[PDB]
Amino acid sequence: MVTIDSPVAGERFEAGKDINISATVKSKTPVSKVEFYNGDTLISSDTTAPYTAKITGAAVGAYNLKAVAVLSDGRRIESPVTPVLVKVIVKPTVKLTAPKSNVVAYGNEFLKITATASDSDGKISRVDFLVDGEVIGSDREAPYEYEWKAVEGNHEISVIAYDDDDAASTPDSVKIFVKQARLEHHHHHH
Ligand SMILES: [Ca+2]
Ligand SMILES: [Ca+2]
Ligand SMILES: [Ca+2]
Ligand SMILES: [Ca+2]
Ligand SMILES: [Cl-]
Repeated sequence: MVTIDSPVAGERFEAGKDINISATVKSKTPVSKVEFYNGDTLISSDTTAPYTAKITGAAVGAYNLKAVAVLSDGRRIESPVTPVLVKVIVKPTVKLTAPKSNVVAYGNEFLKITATASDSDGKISRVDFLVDGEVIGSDREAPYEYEWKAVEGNHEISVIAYDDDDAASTPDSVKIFVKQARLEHHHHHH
């Protein structure tokens, strides 16, 4: 059989970048060459393992990639189509809605982090929640929320959204201070 190893079906690329194509051949007969196609159009052919091709500066649109091994006895075997997409990529945006920088929090108490996320061209796949740069949880469904067991001291809470192209937003962050659990005092309210 002949397999296209990369890219994988359904992969999305950015307009103007390159698509590099790799094929593996399994056959009892030695391979003369592997031809690489986009639809019916020959990209290029490769007489040597590893079998590679490259579409340089790919324009937007669908690419229907196939590899064909030409074997030493004249036979041809072919991969299935690997269909990929080249598009304009537009990163999502994220906004941290809680906590605020002046949050009153204590060590060991759970503190709810919340965010909104938007993608202008596509959709949000998930929001990741981070504390001092470390992912503590993800939420795949709006509303975006995570309950963090608070850790005493100064911490930076951030969120990063990921879209359906796996493009990440820039992070949105807040700096907070978490008090020692022993310093929780009465505070009047109504
Ligand atoms: Ca080669
Ligand atoms: Ca997007
Ligand atoms: Ca949720
Ligand atoms: Ca903000
Ligand atoms: Cl503490």
